[PDB]
Amino acid sequence: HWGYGKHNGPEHWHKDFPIAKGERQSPVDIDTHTAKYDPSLKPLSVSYDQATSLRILNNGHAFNVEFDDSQDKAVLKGGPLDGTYRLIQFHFHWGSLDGQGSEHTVDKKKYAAELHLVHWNTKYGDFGKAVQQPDGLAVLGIFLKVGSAKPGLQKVVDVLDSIKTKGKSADFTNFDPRGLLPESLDYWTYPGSLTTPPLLECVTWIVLKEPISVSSEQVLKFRKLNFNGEGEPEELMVDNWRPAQPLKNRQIKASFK
Ligand SMILES: NS(=O)(=O)c1ccc(O)c(NC(=O)NCc2ccncc2)c1
Ligand SMILES: [Zn+2]
Repeated sequence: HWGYGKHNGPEHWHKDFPIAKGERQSPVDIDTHTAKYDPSLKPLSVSYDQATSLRILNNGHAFNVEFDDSQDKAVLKGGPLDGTYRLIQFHFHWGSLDGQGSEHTVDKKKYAAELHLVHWNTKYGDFGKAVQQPDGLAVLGIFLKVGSAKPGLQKVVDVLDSIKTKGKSADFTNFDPRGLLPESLDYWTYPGSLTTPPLLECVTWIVLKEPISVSSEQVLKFRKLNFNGEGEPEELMVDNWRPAQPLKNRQIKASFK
């Protein structure tokens, strides 16, 4: 099975998931000079006040903080989106070094990590149906650079010792995802895909211009996770990012000029 190693990493995924070579694959490089400012883009509406986190899970590729998505508690609307998308989970991708780790790049620049807040279009009833649809998901992507700590991330960092290995989960209630958001909600947007298998072309990507800063110690704790299950040989969970894919005939739009 697929992963991020030398024999099963991103360049291998197309053998099991042929859509890996598709027409709207993610991530991509965001060339900020070819991005098109679109005055008709609405501001993003992020309504996380009622969010209910439930638990945190090491799935062998990243860790997911999962939310109750059985009601409109934490929703994303506006921006390029029609209708309401519900937060189901967030996770991150990160590097072995501070100089790499993000999936999207900005003018070929790589950030230390990238946060994905995953939301599904409520008109499809649940996440499983939504991923089968071209407008099924909206993923809000936020870059992390290494600098000052992000206090709102610390509760995530502190529980990672409880989920070191693949398949481990821990109760993780009352986490407020608003503490992971940068000041500005200026964004780029383009149609794309999940960045891990099954690589389905179901995502409206919304990538924030402004990164959040996290401390070196915070991202180091990410790197102490393991891809392997307990009692298997230890392989650090680092470099769990897919590289940029061809833009093909897509234009990236910007909400700001
Ligand atoms: N990166 S993303 O484009 O925001 C994204 C958003 C929502 C997703 O459902 C996926 N993809 C998966 O969930 N794949 C199954 C899986 C992945 C990792 N480990 C175990 C199982 C990727
Ligand atoms: Zn992701």
